[PDB]
Amino acid sequence: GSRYEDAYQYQNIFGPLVKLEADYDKKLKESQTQDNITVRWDLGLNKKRIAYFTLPLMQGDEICLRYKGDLAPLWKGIGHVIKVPDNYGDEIAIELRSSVGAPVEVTHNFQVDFVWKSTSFDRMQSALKTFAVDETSVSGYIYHKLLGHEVEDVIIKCQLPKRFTAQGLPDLNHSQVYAVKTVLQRPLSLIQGPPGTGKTVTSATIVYHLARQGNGPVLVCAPSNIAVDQLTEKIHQTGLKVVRLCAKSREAIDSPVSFLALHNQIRNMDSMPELQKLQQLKDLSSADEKRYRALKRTAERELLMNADVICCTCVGAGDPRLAKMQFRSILIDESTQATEPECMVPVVLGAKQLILVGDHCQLGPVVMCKKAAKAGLSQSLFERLVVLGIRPIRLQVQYRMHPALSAFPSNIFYEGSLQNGVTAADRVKKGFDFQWPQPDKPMFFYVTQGQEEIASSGTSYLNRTEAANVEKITTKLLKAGAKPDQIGIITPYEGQRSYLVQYMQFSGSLHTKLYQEVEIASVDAFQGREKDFIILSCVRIGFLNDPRRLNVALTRARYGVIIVGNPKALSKQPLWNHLLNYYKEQKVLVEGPLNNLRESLM
Ligand SMILES: Nc1ncnc2c1ncn2[C@@H]1O[C@H](COP(=O)(O)OP(=O)(O)O)[C@@H](O)[C@H]1O
Ligand SMILES: [Mg+2]
Repeated sequence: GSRYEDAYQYQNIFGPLVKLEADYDKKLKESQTQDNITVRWDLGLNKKRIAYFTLPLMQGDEICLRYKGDLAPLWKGIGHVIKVPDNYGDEIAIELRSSVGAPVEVTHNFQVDFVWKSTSFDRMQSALKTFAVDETSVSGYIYHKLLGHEVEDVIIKCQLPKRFTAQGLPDLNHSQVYAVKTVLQRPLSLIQGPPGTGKTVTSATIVYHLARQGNGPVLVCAPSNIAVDQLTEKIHQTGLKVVRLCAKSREAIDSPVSFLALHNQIRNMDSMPELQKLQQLKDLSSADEKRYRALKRTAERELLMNADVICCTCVGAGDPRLAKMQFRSILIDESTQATEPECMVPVVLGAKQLILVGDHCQLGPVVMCKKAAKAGLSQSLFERLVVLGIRPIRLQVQYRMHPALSAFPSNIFYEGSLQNGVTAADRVKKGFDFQWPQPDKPMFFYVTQGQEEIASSGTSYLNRTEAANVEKITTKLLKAGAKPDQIGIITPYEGQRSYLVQYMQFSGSLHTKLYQEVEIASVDAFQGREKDFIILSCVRIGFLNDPRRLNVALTRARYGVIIVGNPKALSKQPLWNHLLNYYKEQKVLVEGPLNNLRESLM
C-alpha cells in the first residue's frame, strides 16, 4: 500500500511534492501583479496609513505597493491586507508597515504585487528532514506506524479518569466517551467526526485529560487559524492554562481568544516590570532595544514552558519561539484538511502520542499545483493511515441539524450510523411563518427549469433563471423572519456567485443591506461552518462531481435546506439521481410559484 521502508524514502517522495507546490504558489503569486492602479489614501486612528484600490486573497497577506509615475516620488512600500473583495465591493485594502514617506499626494499610476512567503513550505521541508535525520523526533512505534510497518499494538498505562467529561464542557455521549477513553490509552489514533458530532468538544476533552497528567505541555494544532481559535476557546473553558501562538503578522487581529495570544499575555505581566515599561516606551532606543528583546524572549519562554496547552496552527508549530521544545502528546483537529507534510510539522517535535481528528468523508486539503495533488499531495495523513488499515473511532451523535436533514447524508456517506442529539422540536423556529411543502421536513428541491450560459469572463458557468429563483427564496425567508446572516447560498461556480451578488442589487425586492449580509460562496468556503438556512444553487466541478462536496453542502444547515436546480440535467450524475428520488418519496421535490407550492412529476 502507501507503505515506506524508512524515513529517507519518505522524505525522498514528499519533499519534491512540497517543492512543486511551493514554486507553483510562487509563480502564481508573481503572475497576480497588476499595473495602472488607482489608490485611495486614508489614516486609521492608530496613525498607520491605509491604502484602498480595485483590481481587474486573505486578511494578513502582504502586498507591495509601488508608485511608478512621472512625478518625483517613485516609492516602494509594503503593507498587509485588512479587507478583501466581498459583497460590499471588489475593493481591497492594506495597512502600511511604515507610513513615513507614503505618496498620499498622488493616486493614479500604482503597481500591486502579492508578496510570496516561503515560510510554510520551508517548515514542511524542514519537518521531513527532521523525520529522516532526528531519531528523537518521534517515539519509534510512531515511526513504524506512519511508515506502514507492522508493529504490535501498544497500550499507554496512564491514570484513567473516573469521569471522562471535563469541567466546563458538555457531558460526553456514548461514542465520545468511547473515543476519549480509547485514545488516552493508544500512542496513535484517528477520530472520525461527521458534521456536528463533537470533534472539537471531544478534542478539548482529550487535551484536558492529557494535560491533567505528570508530563509537559500538550501541543494542539489545526490547519486554519479559525479551527485553532475554536479549540483554544474550548480548552480555556476547562480551567487549563492555554497559550495561543500567533504568526507574527497575524498578531494584529481580534478573535474570541485574543487575550490568550502569547504576545498579549506578555503585554500583561506583573513578574516582568522592566519589560512592561519598554513596551510602553515605543509609543525606540538602541540600548533599550537589546534589553527589550532579551526580556520579551525571557517572557515568551516562561509562558510557553509552563502552559498546560499550546495552541498552534500546524505550520505555526514550526515557529522559532517554540525552539527546542519537545511535546509528548500532540492532537491535530480538522486534520483531514491538511496535507501530510503540513501535519508532520508538529509531529516531529517529539511525538510519543498522536491523535488525528477529522473526517475523510468531507473535503480534503487545498492543493494549487494539480500535478503535485495527483502524485499524492492531496491525500491527508489521516486518509493514508485509514488506507493502511487504522480504523477511526467514529463520533455518531450529531447536534447540528433537524433529524430530517441528517437522514440522506447519514445514509449515503456514513453507512446510516448517525444519531440525532437534537429533535425536530429542538430545530424549529418560533413565530416563523414560512410554510414548507411538508411541515415536519424543513427541506425541498425547488424544480427550476433554467438555462445556463458562460458569462463573458472566461471558463465559468451561471444559471440566470436559477439565480432569480434563489433571490425569491431569500426574499421569502427574510420577510418571514430569518436573519440575513443565518442564510447561506452555496453554488459551485464563481459565475453564479458574481451574478447573484449583483442581481440582489440591480433588481431585488428589498434594499441591498439585507442581501449584503447573505453569504454567497462555494462549498470550499463553507467547510467547518454552519447557517440556520442553506440554499443550494446547482447551476447544472463543485458539489456535483465530488461525493464529498455533496456531503458538506448537505450538512451546513441547522433549520432548513432548499436545493434549486434542474432535475432533468442533474440526473446524469448518479449521486444526484438518488438524491432526487429520495426527495420525491418524502414529497419535497416541489414545483410552481413559491407562494402556492405543489409537487412535480418529472
Ligand atoms: N456530548 C455533548 N453534549 C451536549 N452537547 C454537545 C455534545 N457534543 C457536542 N455538543 C454540541 O455541539 C456543539 C459543538 O460541536 P463541535 O464539536 O464544535 O462541532 P465539530 O464536531 O464539527 O467540531 C456545541 O455547540 C455543543 O452544544
Ligand atoms: Mg470543529
